[PDB]
Amino acid sequence: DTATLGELAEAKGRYFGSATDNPELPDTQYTQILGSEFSQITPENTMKWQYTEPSRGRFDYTAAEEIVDLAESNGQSVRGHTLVWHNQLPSWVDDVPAGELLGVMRDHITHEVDHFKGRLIHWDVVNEAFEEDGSRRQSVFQQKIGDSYIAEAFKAARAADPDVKLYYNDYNIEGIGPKSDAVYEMVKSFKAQGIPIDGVGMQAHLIAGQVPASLQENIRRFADLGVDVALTELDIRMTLPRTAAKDAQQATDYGAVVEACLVVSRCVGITVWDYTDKYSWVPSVFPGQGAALPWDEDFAKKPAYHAIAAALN
Ligand SMILES: [Zn+2]
Ligand SMILES: [Zn+2]
Ligand SMILES: [Zn+2]
Ligand SMILES: [Zn+2]
Ligand SMILES: [Zn+2]
Ligand SMILES: [Zn+2]
Ligand SMILES: [Zn+2]
Repeated sequence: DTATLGELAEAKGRYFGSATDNPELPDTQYTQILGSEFSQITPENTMKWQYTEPSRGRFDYTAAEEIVDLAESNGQSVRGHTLVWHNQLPSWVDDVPAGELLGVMRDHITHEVDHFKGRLIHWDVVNEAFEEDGSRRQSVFQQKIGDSYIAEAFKAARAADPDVKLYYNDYNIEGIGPKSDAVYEMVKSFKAQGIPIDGVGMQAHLIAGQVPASLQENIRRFADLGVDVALTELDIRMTLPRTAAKDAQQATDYGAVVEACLVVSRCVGITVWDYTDKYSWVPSVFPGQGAALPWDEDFAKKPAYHAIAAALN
């Protein structure tokens, strides 16, 4: 036949998906590949707080519902993203009296998780809670609720949907270091205390030629703690413009990343943060960098695609 990345991954008990956003759905060529090549989908924005609860106590899931429906139409699983995060938070949240924030956070989590109960395989419950040195990011939740907010978020999520996998998500935690160590200690602490948590999501926003050599050992140590691991927002940015050499290095990196996951039985899957450079978020956030995805702006498969398919075997 000629298997797709999704089919190759599923053949080995894993999923290979892509994130997507509502503004992209009109792109026929884009949605065609999206629906056939991948086995999993992650809504890029519309499940975030700024969209789901734009005003206190008033919820809105219509936009996110469209992505979920699309995924279901193609027989693709869906990862919820994300419940608690310091970015893309409506302004009213900062005005909530400190003593009421915990209740508000739980409520937000309860409504959204309950609404999508039974339709998602995972939920990125808390996103980017740590600084590069391992200390806690001083978000409104950390400052007004305290260290326990993460644990409380996971408890609230579990209470609203007992079957969905609860994930802690963050970037720059692919290699063994200060940041991943902090996440490691938190997960270890959670397991010992009985705090529900089913997996760690490594966003994996990597830089070409700079993939952490300890990636595999890092994925395994988390797996050994009793949690699944998933590469949730994979992309490997390079300094523009691209060249044959840069594309080749990128391909080697994608291959290495994929095989590292296939080596650890509890690494359940990989999701690229969208699949074509045409819509990559990279250029707008990392000046001078881009071309971080397997498909270029004209939907041509890059050498990176070859490496991924080869790794998936
Ligand atoms: Zn086919
Ligand atoms: Zn996108
Ligand atoms: Zn609406
Ligand atoms: Zn629907
Ligand atoms: Zn260490
Ligand atoms: Zn091209
Ligand atoms: Zn090829």
